[PDB]
Amino acid sequence: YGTHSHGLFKKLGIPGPTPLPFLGNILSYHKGFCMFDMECHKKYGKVWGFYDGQQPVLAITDPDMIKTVLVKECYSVFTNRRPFGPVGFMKSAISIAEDEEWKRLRSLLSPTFTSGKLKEMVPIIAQYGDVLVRNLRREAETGKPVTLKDVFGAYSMDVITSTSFGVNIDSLNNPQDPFVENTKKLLRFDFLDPFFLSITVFPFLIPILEVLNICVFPREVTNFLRKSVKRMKESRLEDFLQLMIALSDLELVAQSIIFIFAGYETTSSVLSFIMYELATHPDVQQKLQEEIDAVLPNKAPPTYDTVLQMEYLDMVVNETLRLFPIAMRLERVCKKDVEINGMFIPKGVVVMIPSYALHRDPKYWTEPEKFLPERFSKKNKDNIDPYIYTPFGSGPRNCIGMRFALMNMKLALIRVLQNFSFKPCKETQIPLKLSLGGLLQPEKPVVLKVESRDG
Ligand code: HEM
Ligand SMILES: CC(C)(C(=O)c1cccnc1)c1cccnc1
Repeated sequence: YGTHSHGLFKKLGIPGPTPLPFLGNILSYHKGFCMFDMECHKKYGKVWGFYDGQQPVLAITDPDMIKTVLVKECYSVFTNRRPFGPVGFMKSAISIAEDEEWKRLRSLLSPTFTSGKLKEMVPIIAQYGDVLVRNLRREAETGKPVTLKDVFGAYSMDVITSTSFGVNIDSLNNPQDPFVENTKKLLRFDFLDPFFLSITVFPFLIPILEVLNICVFPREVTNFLRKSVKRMKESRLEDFLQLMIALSDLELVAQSIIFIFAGYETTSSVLSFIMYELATHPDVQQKLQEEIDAVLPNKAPPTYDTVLQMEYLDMVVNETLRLFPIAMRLERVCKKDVEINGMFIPKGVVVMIPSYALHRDPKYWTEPEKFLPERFSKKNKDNIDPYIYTPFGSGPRNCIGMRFALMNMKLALIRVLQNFSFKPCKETQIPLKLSLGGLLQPEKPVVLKVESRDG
């Protein structure tokens, strides 16, 4: 048949686009995720409904409901995310753990992310602020446009190794065949490439793949890491890794893989967006570059706290994310039958939350296409609704590495700005771009001219 749930958002009354027999609505994804989420916002109003193959997906918007699913019933009903491809042992990674397994793993690794262990960690990261700048000499010193994610990938990689395991290398070009090479390969998934597009229409295909040990995390890489943490529990007997020292032994390898997975590519992608918004906005760059020099007496190493008080930095961050919430949705699975401010939702239904849309809904933002931080200064800062600006989600299952991500990103900008300036040039294609893949990302990679500030 192929149309199981296709008559749920007529009969229950929710509006929406109308499915084809086996595909449902996936053909809308040629725009990518965002655009379909917008277009439907305009169209079917404040709540709507659609089918990813025959998985029925319900969008929401009113913050009151958002909160009731994202914070409130959160343990009761609405705890797991949607399952995806064959996951194998990464089944026990915290982002993919469900229900009580998740509750266990959460409050356990929470301690690992407490500020404290973070300020304990900043010195390590600072270290790769210098390394990043030294090797950005030889991109400027060679006066040729500069591909940013190439330089920020190595920075993430460098910070990802050290914080996660201890291994302290300058992958940043240079020693680029140790260990860099597995991590280099842990790339975020494109849920619009033909593999997952298949699996969505063919959910029954997943258990099949399960058996053939086919797994969505490249086994080459998982094997390697699984034996690297082997090597180390041992060696050390005579850092997130050590930090984790019931929590299972071979569960630890799942988390630390996931910590790399989430951290590596998102950090370098956001970072290079920021440096896109400080070209053709040298006016923001200035307020910041100056803001910096004032907190950091002409070149001075950033500290944990020098960071937290730089809240024009903190402003450029938040607005950059406003535009580019890398997880263009938060998405939660309805445990069971439940009603949420008069709207009722049946078991097995995906409750979705169009973050990137919301983050441009002319209702909570104005001239909402504009890069302009002053939304995030006090006087604008705290009028806008927490369940609308959700770039790390909200409620128990938010980004457990939020502060860390933010710490580490700022930490990088400071050392960068406080030495350099970033202006357009050839290929710095000024419109903006934006992939029609299922990853939120440029399309053409952002490349800039980088002129040294006296050096
Ligand atoms: C670039 C900055 C980052 C962004 C925007 C981001 C975004 C997110 C979002 C939106 C979620 C889901 C939130 C929700 O369901 O409400 C999430 C979950 C998660 N993030 Fe991040 N993340 C970032 C950096 C990091 C890094 C550095 C780590 C390293 C530990 C990390 C680890 C995780 C984990 C483990 C989860 C799932 C935890 C759970 O589901 O209980 N993230 N992230
Ligand atoms: C993939 C992962 C782990 C994640 O849990 C996630 C990402 C987007 C939406 N929902 C969940 C993630 C990805 C990027 C940053 N943090 C976490």
